[PDB]
Amino acid sequence: VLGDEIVSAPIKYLESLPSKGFREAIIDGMNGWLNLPARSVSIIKDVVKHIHTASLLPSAHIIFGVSQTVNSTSYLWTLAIDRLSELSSPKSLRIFIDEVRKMQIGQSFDLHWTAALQCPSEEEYLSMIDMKTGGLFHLLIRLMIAEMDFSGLVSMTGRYFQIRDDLSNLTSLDEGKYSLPLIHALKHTKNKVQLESLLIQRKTQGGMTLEMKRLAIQIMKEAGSLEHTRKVVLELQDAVHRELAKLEEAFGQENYVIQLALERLRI
Amino acid sequence: VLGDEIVSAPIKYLESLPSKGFREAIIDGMNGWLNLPARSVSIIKDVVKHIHTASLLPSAHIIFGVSQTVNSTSYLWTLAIDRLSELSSPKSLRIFIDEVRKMQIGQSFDLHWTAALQCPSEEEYLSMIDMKTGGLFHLLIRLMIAEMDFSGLVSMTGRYFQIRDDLSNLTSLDEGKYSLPLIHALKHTKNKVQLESLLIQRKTQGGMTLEMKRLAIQIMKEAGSLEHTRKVVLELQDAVHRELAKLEEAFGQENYVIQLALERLRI
Amino acid sequence: VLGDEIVSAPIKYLESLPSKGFREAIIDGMNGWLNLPARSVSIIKDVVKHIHTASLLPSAHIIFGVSQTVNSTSYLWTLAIDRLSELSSPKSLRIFIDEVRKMQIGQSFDLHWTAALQCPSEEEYLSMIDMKTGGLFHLLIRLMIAEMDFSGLVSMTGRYFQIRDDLSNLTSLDEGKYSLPLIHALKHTKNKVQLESLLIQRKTQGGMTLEMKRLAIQIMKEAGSLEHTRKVVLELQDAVHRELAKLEEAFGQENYVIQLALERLRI
Amino acid sequence: VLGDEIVSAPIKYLESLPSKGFREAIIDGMNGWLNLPARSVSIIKDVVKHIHTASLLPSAHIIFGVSQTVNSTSYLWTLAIDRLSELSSPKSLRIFIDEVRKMQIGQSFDLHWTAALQCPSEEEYLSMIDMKTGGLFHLLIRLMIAEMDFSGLVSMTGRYFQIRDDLSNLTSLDEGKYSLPLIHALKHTKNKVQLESLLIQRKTQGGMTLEMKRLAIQIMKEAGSLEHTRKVVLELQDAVHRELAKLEEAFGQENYVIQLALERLRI
Amino acid sequence: VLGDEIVSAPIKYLESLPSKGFREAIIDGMNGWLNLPARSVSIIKDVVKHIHTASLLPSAHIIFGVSQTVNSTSYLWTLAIDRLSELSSPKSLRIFIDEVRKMQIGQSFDLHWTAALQCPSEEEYLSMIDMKTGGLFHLLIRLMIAEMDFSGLVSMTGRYFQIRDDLSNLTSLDEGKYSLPLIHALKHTKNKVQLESLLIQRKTQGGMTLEMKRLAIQIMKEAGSLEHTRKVVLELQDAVHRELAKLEEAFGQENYVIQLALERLRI
Amino acid sequence: VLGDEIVSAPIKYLESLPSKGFREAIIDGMNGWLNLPARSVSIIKDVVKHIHTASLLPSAHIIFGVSQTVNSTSYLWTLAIDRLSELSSPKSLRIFIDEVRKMQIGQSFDLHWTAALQCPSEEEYLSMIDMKTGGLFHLLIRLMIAEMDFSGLVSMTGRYFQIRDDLSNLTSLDEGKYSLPLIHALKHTKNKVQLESLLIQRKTQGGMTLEMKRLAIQIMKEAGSLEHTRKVVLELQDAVHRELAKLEEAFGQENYVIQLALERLRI
Repeated sequence: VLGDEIVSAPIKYLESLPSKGFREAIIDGMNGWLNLPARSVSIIKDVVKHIHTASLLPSAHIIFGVSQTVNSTSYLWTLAIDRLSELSSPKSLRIFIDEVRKMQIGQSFDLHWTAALQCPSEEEYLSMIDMKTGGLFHLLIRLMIAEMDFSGLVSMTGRYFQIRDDLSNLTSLDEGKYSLPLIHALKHTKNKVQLESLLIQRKTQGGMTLEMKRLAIQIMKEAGSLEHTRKVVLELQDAVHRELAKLEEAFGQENYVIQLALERLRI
Repeated sequence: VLGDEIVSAPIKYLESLPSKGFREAIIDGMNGWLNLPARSVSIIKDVVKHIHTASLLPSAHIIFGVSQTVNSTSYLWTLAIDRLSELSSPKSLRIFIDEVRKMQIGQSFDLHWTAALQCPSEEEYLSMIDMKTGGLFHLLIRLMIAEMDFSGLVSMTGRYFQIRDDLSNLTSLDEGKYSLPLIHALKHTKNKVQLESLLIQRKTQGGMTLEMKRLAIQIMKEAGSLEHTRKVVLELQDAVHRELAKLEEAFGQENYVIQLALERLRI
Repeated sequence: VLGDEIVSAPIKYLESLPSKGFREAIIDGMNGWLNLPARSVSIIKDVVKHIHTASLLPSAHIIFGVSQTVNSTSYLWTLAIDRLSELSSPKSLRIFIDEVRKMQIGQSFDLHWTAALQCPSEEEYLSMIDMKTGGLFHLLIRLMIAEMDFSGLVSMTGRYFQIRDDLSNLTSLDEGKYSLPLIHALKHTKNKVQLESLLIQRKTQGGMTLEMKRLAIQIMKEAGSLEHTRKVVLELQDAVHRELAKLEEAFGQENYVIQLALERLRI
Repeated sequence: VLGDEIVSAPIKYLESLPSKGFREAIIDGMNGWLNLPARSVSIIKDVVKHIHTASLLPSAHIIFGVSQTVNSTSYLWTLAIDRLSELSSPKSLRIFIDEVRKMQIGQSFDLHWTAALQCPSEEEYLSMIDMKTGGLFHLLIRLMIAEMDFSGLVSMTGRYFQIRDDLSNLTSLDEGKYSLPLIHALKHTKNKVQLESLLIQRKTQGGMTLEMKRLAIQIMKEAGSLEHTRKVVLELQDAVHRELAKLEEAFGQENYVIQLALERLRI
Repeated sequence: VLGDEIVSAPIKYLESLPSKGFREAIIDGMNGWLNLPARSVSIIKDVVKHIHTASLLPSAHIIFGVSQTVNSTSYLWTLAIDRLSELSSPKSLRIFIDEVRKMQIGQSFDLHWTAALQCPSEEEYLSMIDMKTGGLFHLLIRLMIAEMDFSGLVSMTGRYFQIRDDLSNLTSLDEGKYSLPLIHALKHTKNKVQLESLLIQRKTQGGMTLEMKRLAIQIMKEAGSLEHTRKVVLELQDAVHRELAKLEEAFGQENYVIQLALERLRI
Repeated sequence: VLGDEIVSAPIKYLESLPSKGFREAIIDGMNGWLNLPARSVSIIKDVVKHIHTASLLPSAHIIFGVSQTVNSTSYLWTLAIDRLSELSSPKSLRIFIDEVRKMQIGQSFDLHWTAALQCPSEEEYLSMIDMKTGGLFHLLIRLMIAEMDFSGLVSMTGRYFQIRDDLSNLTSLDEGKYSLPLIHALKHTKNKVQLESLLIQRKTQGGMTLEMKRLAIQIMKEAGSLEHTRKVVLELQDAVHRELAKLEEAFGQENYVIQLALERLRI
């Protein structure tokens, strides 16, 4: 008899590291608007956690290797679908599979843009982040509804989260991911050749050094990208706050925890 | 609008390479016993092909990289579950998830034994290969029945296939996988230290050279492992042929294509 | 007293390897049209050889290292300018420097396109090869005249030489240079993602394997690129042959050695 | 139309980094003795800067790669010769080419001594540094005169600058260059085998560690090399100061800026 | 004429680094019980130092390379046997060779356990450390006696020294050696798979990082290994102190320097 | 109880590979001149075999690693001294240790010359090979005599063996060892810089390629080194044959097996 002690080790490792439960907060804040049993909420939380963990997969692949990490990712997919199988709604499978399909397509495009050293436009990047990030958000929304319109709020929340994380990473690069400040700088700078060469050498050497990071940040600063993205974040935050109010006026109630979660992520 | 042309590229590469359709032959030979519509057979074939391809995932990761390969593996899981969702039977999901769980557990143990340089016993290795290989076989069987006892035939077929492949690889090592001849040699040889050191150096250097392969093969030959495994294969072949007859006498019919498929893999 | 025995060793190494004297043939065939002393022809030959050798710089950098190769390249530049200083014409320096500037700009663009993994258009590639290849050719022409119009013949000869070399290399890849068949295939193929991934992995691993080369060649063949480039070569050959006639009818003489050199490079 | 935006990027990168204008100070201090128009002084400054930059070529080859750096070095040579072509004197080309030849020969010997792990004598090292360093200095002198005897002052200044830089680097190794303290230590030490092994291992590993650097510095200190080189620096400083006076008494004027530049480099 | 200045350099390098003369203290404290001439004591000290240095052979192999280190190890063996040849006793050779044989067998087993990633039992590890460490100790004892029973004191002293060093290293891993806390943790922990994977990845990558070291130390702490080994050390210290008394009562004298040496290593 | 199964594995591996028993032939041919018991001859053969094997230590370090190989080398030294301890002569230890000391010094010089990239002279190389090779030969001779003058015959035989092996290796490089043809070429060639650069790049890259080997052999051939070494081999062979006769006339007997062994190594 062989048990699930080896395949579940990376899963039990990355599911114990602390994290800010923004998705957990949204789950705990939306069941107030439409009432659901505690078991359904727990099932939805488990499914969302499994999907996010599988998206993530020191790093777990450093401790456990690559092949074991891939096997554990497949096991995570199986666990998530098994947990989803217990829901009462009969259309949960279609929602799950199509949202996961969208997330996977967005992730593939995000990987390909970085690998091929081709910079996307702002519109293409926004569409990609919409897919990749809001797939989980409106999977959550659809699963909760099945067991008003939420597309605009989901899109604004995903964009706000992503570009706010971009500012938190830069203002406060070594992976080569094309963020919004990098996209803006690559089209509004005089040292375009220098920035392109920096990206090419980062790809070649496998990473960037501290001096290269300082030079790239300086080139970004002289282009004014770090202010344009801050203005974008301010606009997105205002859009999210105004989108939440339109939903609050239709249900005849105010969510005092979703607003608290948003205030915990203020600018 | 972003399409599935990047995520599906690795999938469309290994699904075009030719292969011996032994599983396809079994599918085409078992629906003769119990009749099924062509659409159900096509769906089952697609599901089995997707599961096998995901198990597999020049190598595709050489052409497309590692991250893209993992993302395409997740996409393959989603495609397989979506295709399975069209079946008429209501218990297909449970069969699918538990068989895939067994396959993943077996694969995890197979990876861990090679990584940790610990040789399993013959019985434990046989149990592992039963899980890992026959999971797909009796997933196929259960899916066809849902839309007599088959456990013995599945177990014997999986073992026969695996150790026959081991002989085809050896008699006619660079990955470090523990086969049956290696397990027998490691317990019935005088140059145990030399074989252990060869395995350790293969792990350290990332591969084995031609001279090391010749030395390992000669050590195996001097221990008589290559004849013990041939006797095991002969016994397994006889067991499979005698197990098929017991099923043929209960359905009141003879399968002239499963027998042909087995004859195509004679010794 | 320190001599030039170390700096000149890489120079004396590649100046002894045999080569097809197409440029030497052009020099020996055009001075028939306009007569020059033997000393001027020898000086022009030496200058052209030095420039070509500097453009080139087992490989010499394998035997002598990288830094010594760069120092020897600078020594080649100094030797070429010193040899040019002995010419009677007073405008040789301007011709030399502007033609060398054109060659260097073309080489820089050729390097950058390969490094950045960005495919040029056919017009851009043709302009780049015009600069890079015909810079030496019409440097030769201008120096010989100084001591009719030749721009069309020079451009046609440079393009014919370059794409003929491309066909000779392909029909009869590991460096990543964007040739004409590759440019045509990248815009007229169905397996665009596979070809792009092959190029990316070639850049990442530092080279391509035999199986990858076979796959890329087969992808190019399925797109019909290898026939389009052959048609282009035939058109360029006809253009060169018709361009030579217009020059032959203006000088009132026929060159029986330039035609022989072209016939030595027939298709 | 292809421009010089890629080839000139490494040039425009290192021409903006700050540096101590000792050569600029010498140019601005010697034109006081013999008067020249501002345009000639600017041309000489540009030529000297281009030659020094080409000699140099985070590091620019880290940001831009190796091939682009070599192409930009060739572009620097072309730019320097083009700028020199505007001078009124007719013998500027010969001075330029022979001084550049001397510099290149000295650099070749300096590279070969380090590569071959053969320690030069003190006289050979002094001759090499004379060539390599004073080539630029008396190129500057000859170009300025063309548009008294200066050989002794140039030699003394070059030696003083080089060994002063050696002391500034050591007293206040990872490249393997044979300095004066290393040459003295290798012939006046008891741990000769240890020092030779340290140099060999530095060559093999590609660099030296902090502990190896401390051990080498301690071995040098125990041999008294760091005091012998300081005495040499003091003697060279006195020689330079006494050589400047002999020139000041022949022109009937005192240079109050060359003396200031020397005082900025006091011991 | 070729001298021993290259072969003896690593020997003269590692014999000058300071060390705590515990073995020297034991030698100086045991000749008080049985009187010996100063020449014999010096010879025994030299032999013991040579044996220990050969066991050891920045690291000397970093400065001098690998082959030179092996040749110097052989030279150390020759020097030790030559020094031993001057002793008056006729059975010194047999004692020397059999004790060195025991030391080499213990070292071989210690290397093999780490290389093969197989954890020994506590009893087997204790036997291995007995051989490997106490071989030198009771070689020293036998050599001094030849020129009461000491086996128990030697065994207890060797074990106390080894596990005390283990605590000094851990409490106050990158080589993969199996200590006592690691052995206890690997059999009394819940995260067995994580610890095994950490060891496997340490072997694969050639070393461990700071985060991996912290994780391993925390896993050991949660298992209570660091307290079990401290209790073991306390028991061993008490055993050594009680074993010394039994020897002190038979010779009718008290050693005031061996006791001081033990007090210098209190807990 | 831990046995000698791990430490003796490389010893039992390299002592089973076939070899031409030239030293065995000399032992079997010289005991005819002076009669010795079979046990003494067997002991001497075992000691010589152990010393040669320790000198040697696919390669055994490839199969078993480096640390295990060093431990087995130390075990070989212990085994050789233990076997020598059974001889009846009382001065065997001094002969053994001083001859082994000479061999080790010669090996150290041979390693250092290759590591430091410094070419020895012909006389110094001959002295080094005399030490390193004839140490074993006249250790054998002295051991047999203890249980006429043989220095000249031993020296001539060692030189003949070594240069014959070098000539056979070259005429019929990747390790960097300075042979006699290489030493002669480095002082009698025109492409000295090219050969030195080839050696430096061989050291840097860790080995030489086939084209580099062909180039080096061609440079050697153009220098006439391959004929000078053949003349040296012929002279050494004549010297050995004339030295054997002088010994044959003093013992009043002819050795019909030493002459056979020499004839088996004719030119």
